[PDB]
Amino acid sequence: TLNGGITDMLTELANFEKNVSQAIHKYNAYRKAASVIAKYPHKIKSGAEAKKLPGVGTKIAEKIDEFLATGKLRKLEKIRQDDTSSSINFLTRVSGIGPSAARKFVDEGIKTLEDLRKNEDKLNHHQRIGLKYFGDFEKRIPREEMLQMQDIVLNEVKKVDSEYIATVCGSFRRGAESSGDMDVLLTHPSFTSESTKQPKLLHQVVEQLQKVHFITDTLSKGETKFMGVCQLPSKNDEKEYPHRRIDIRLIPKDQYYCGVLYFTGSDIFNKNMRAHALEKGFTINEYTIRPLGVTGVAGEPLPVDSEKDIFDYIQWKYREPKDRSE
DNA sequence: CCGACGGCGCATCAGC
DNA sequence: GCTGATGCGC
DNA sequence: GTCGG
Ligand SMILES: Nc1ccn([C@H]2C[C@H](O)[C@@H](COP(=O)(O)OP(=O)(O)OP(=O)(O)O)O2)c(=O)n1
Ligand SMILES: [Ca+2]
Ligand SMILES: [Ca+2]
Ligand SMILES: [Cl-]
Ligand SMILES: [Cl-]
Ligand SMILES: [Cl-]
Ligand SMILES: [Cl-]
Ligand code: NA
Ligand code: NA
Repeated sequence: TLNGGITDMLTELANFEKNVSQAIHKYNAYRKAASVIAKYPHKIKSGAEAKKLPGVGTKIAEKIDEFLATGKLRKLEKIRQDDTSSSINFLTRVSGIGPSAARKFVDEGIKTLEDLRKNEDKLNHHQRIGLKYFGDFEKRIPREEMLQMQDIVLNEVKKVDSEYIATVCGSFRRGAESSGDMDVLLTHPSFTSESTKQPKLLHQVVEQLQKVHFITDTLSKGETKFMGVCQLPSKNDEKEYPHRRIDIRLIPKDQYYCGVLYFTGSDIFNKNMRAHALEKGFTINEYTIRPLGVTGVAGEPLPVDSEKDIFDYIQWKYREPKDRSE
């Protein structure tokens, strides 16, 4: 909360550039500025002070001078007062509706939750489920429930094959007291970088969790990534638990460390870590870290035995999951 | 109309 | 069907 | 919008 005023300001501007201006690179620049400011251990006193930080330029500095002097920003005042910009921004909050669909919908006079409910014929399956659970999906998950959820998934996976190993990642793994959704990393010795010895490895797991009624709906589903919905069982004369988003990712067993690094996040941390790589002369994805060369073609994968190894290649020193909340 | 800016899975469309 | 783009998602 | 070639 040290500089919460300023970081809240820049996050709002970011959300506007992404969802309204359709300017993904201005969105990324605002989020980077908010992030570097959030890890700064002093209270900012002027724009000039701010401009010293990497990712803060002439324009963001003038905006900080205005906020510090007046407690608000005229630019954001007007944006808030623009009903068209507000509707576009709101619609993107539904799972499956992005900037293009939101602007299309608003150009067509659809701009409220009610408007979507009576125009479902304009929505695809993904968007309909996002609508169904919109309230449920706005809510966060107390760590106590994340624990119950973890116990169910691990027990059912084990009943399918004792050789599976399931790991809960994302903000949960970063130690957060509440999470936005559940992310499950899955491995099995049958699936490696070399060969796919077992068919429907992901399918057998999804199908058992559906059989005991933990997973309730599917958003998308392929050979390695499941995106859907789940719910804990409740007691009689007891309010139902909210439905929750769940993501499952089957990663080759020999690529577990790059996988868990990617799946732990946070997102801006990943963006910032992969950017440092590029100027260190490497490129990191969820499968490998590689060195690059003169034609823009990446080299062979480098050896990896832990998460620390990846930090090493780029001369960052290790950071516990709880310190990756950039 | 300096141009890059992190990287990719799944679903769908344009022009073959 | 393909390749290459787009759109939304992690 | 920021930075750097
Ligand atoms: N643009 C993104 C979004 C996500 N991720 C990775 C890092 C995230 O931690 C992980 C899961 O994404 P989530 O949206 O579930 O984000 P979190 O778990 O970190 O936060 P929370 O679910 O609490 O909102 O995927 C990423 O690399 N790039
Ligand atoms: Ca999550
Ligand atoms: Ca997630
Ligand atoms: Cl942009
Ligand atoms: Cl303001
Ligand atoms: Cl690895
Ligand atoms: Cl790869
Ligand atoms: Na700067
Ligand atoms: Na959305």
